[PDB]
Amino acid sequence: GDDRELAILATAENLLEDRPLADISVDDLAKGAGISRPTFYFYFPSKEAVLLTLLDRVVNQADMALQTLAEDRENMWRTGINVFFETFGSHKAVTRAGQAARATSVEVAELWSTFMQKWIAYTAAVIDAERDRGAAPRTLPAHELATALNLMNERTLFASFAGEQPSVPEARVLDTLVHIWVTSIYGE
Amino acid sequence: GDDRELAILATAENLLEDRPLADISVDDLAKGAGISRPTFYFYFPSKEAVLLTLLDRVVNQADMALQTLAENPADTDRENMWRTGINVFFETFGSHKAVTRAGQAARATSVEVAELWSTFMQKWIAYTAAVIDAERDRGAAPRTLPAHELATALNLMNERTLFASFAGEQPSVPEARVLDTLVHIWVTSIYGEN
Ligand SMILES: CC(C)CCC(=O)N1CCC(c2nc(-c3cccs3)no2)CC1
Ligand SMILES: CC(C)CCC(=O)N1CCC(c2nc(-c3cccs3)no2)CC1
Repeated sequence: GDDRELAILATAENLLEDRPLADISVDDLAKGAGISRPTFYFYFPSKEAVLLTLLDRVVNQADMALQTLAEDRENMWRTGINVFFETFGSHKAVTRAGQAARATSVEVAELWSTFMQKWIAYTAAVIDAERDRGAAPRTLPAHELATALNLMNERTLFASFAGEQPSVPEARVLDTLVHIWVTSIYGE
Repeated sequence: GDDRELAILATAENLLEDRPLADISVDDLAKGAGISRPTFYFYFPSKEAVLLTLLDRVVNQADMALQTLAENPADTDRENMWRTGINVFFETFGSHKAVTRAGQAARATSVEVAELWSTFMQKWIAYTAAVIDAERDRGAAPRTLPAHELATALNLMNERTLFASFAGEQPSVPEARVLDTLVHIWVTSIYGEN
């Protein structure tokens, strides 16, 4: 029933650890899920739709975790960046394949865009509240500062996870981001 | 002869303004450059090699311009020094948006493009780190993060942020605000004690 959908998703994430989406066939996903190819087509219209569902789940998991946190200043930001570091860090294969699919899937590009706008708006609201209580100085427009900081974390977190040359080592990427966020949000 | 190569490059950059590489054929590039298809193949093995060459020229132009800046005293306050350096990339890539966009896309599918980008990123990060170290050495910047790791995150920020702005991504910093936004983050993060 639903456990069949879940088996297809788990198979896909498992195979994506090994190869790109280009080198995984519906036949591949059907076999690992223990179903036939036409049964697979009952649950998903394409291998692309499988990835989109995985990414949606990972992105919603980071988002929910950030809402949970939301509901010292350096430590507050570190805890928030850490939600993304851990969530996407725990699903590296999906992260890497989802980021690649942005260039070829409008639904993936729109999903990413929607959540980026949400995370940027949350970041700017917190900066504004810090400015309101007199802990942060009124320097750049908060939304513009939030946008560049979130774009930084996207590129840098994901370069690290994929082992890009160049990238910050994964064991140093959290301290690196937190320094840049704290000095740029609080720095006069 | 060489003017044929340059006409093929100019044709490709022009067509990239309106359509992606996938919607440009070799026939299109030959037609715009005033040559036949087999003549095109004399100059380039593929439409991919044309783009790789365009990107190589753009990336080398930014790089030569950063070298020119670096070799001057250029005496200026610290914020102004970083602004002038970020401005080289803002102007150079900003002047070739279609090539920048297509070349960033082609990183996914071309090992030669991926390796080109990677080579210059490492060079620009190393120059940034060396400048941060010299600043630390003279006592203008505090010793906070490892200079190379700070340099890496800052350059990766500029790559994603400049290129999101150029492409009009949602979300992105408006192109008229992006220079000021980057310079603020570089200055506070390089000089900020906290
Ligand atoms: C763009 C993704 C890959 C990374 C997103 C990221 O690193 N963030 C986005 C929002 C963040 C934020 N945290 C908060 C906090 C509120 C209360 C504790 S953290 N508000 O916004 C932290 C950094
Ligand atoms: C990854 C590309 C798009 C980043 C380009 C970038 O904005 N840079 C790279 C290096 C830059 C740098 N400037 C300098 C200067 C030396 C003397 C005046 S500026 N050293 O490193 C400034 C920012």
